[PDB]
Amino acid sequence: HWGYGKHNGPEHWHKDFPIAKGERQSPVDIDTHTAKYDPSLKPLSVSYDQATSLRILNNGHAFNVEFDDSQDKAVLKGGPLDGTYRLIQFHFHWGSLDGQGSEHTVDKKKYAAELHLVHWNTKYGDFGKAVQQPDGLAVLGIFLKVGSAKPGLQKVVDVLDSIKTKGKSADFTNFDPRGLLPESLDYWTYPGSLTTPPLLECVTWIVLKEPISVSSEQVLKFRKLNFNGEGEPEELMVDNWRPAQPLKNRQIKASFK
Ligand SMILES: NS(=O)(=O)c1ccc(O)c(NC(=O)NCc2ccncc2)c1
Ligand SMILES: [Zn+2]
Repeated sequence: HWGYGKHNGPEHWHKDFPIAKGERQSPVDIDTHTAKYDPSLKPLSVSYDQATSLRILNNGHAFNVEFDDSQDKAVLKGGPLDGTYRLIQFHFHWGSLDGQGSEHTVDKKKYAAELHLVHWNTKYGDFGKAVQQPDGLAVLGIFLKVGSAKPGLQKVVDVLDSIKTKGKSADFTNFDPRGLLPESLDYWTYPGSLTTPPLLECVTWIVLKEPISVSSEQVLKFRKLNFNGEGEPEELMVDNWRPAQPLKNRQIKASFK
């Protein structure tokens, strides 16, 4: 099975998931000079006040903080989106070094990590149906650079010792995802895909211009996770990012000029 190693990493995924070579694959490089400012883009509406986190899970590729998505508690609307998308989970991708780790790049620049807040279009009833649809998901992507700590991330960092290995989960209630958001909600947007298998072309990507800063110690704790299950040989969970894919005939739009 697929992963991020030398024999099963991103360049291998197309053998099991042929859509890996598709027409709207993610991530991509965001060339900020070819991005098109679109005055008709609405501001993003992020309504996380009622969010209910439930638990945190090491799935062998990243860790997911999962939310109750059985009601409109934490929703994303506006921006390029029609209708309401519900937060189901967030996770991150990160590097072995501070100089790499993000999936999207900005003018070929790589950030230390990238946060994905995953939301599904409520008109499809649940996440499983939504991923089968071209407008099924909206993923809000936020870059992390290494600098000052992000206090709102610390509760995530502190529980990672409880989920070191693949398949481990821990109760993780009352986490407020608003503490992971940068000041500005200026964004780029383009149609794309999940960045891990099954690589389905179901995502409206919304990538924030402004990164959040996290401390070196915070991202180091990410790197102490393991891809392997307990009692298997230890392989650090680092470099769990897919590289940029061809833009093909897509234009990236910007909400700001
Ligand atoms: N990166 S993303 O484009 O925001 C994204 C958003 C929502 C997703 O459902 C996926 N993809 C998966 O969930 N794949 C199954 C899986 C992945 C990792 N480990 C175990 C199982 C990727
Ligand atoms: Zn992701």
